[PDB]
Amino acid sequence: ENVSGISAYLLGLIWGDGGLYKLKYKGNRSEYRVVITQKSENLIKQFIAPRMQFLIDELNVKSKIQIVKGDTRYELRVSSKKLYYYFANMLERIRLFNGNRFLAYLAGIVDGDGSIIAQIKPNQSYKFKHQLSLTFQVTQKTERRWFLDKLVDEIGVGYVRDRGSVSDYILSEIKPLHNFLTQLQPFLNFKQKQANLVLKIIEQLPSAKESPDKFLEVCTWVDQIAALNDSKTRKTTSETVRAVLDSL
DNA sequence: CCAAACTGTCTCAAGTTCCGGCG
DNA sequence: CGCCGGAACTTGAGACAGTTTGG
Ligand SMILES: [Mg+2]
Ligand SMILES: [Mg+2]
Ligand SMILES: [Mg+2]
Repeated sequence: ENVSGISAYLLGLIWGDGGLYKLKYKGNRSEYRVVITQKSENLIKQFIAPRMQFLIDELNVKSKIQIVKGDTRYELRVSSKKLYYYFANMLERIRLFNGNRFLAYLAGIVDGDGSIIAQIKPNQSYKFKHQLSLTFQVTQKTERRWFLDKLVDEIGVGYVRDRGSVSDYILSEIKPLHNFLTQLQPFLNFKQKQANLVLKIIEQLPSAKESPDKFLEVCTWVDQIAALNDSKTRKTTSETVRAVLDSL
């Protein structure tokens, strides 16, 4: 990892779960912030802080990395006019990011506003009564739909769907999905495990369809992905599938 | 019977801005 | 004026479920 990749990734995370703020305070004071918010403090300390510290050192930025606790999430914050303008201008050079720098950038956007999903959908039309569904998605407020459109243009596959105030970029085609995640995975931090579990499920999907036991095993891996995600409204699990197969 | 698209929803985890203090 | 520490304040998310299409 170098500044080229670290900086691209961070910009992605900043855009996704943070922001760049130029503030004006009373008493003729001011502040410039580079921020990344995240519910988990450990995740920030283990993956983000080290990378930001590295970039800060290489850029000779003297400000300190602050980790502030908020009501609903933790916040990694660097109060630096220099770092602020560095990222704000890079914002305009994204369109020129080459292969690997673009992947680091994307990984940043994914660890922030992305979701790597595995689902078991009940459908009586399938032999084992369920469809094994895999999804890569990026959600963005509808005003930034142009961004999702750009993703379709850059990645090459997938599409965009609007659902009110927000929209999503979606990729579910197994082959392209496997290829895309094989490329993005090394750059991910927060969602690297779910990325690799999705890769494993795809590689075992055909075998999963040839036997009830192998199908349940693979459903086990989807349970694991859901556990790694902020799973709150999940209904069909591997055990639900087992009960159906047993009654058959 | 399956891959992939289409359509809808649940419950937050993000994002944004104001305050007093420092050098 | 710009660098700390905090936290109130206001949203964009994530992560599923359910249903239908077309080879
Ligand atoms: Mg976001
Ligand atoms: Mg986000
Ligand atoms: Mg996030």
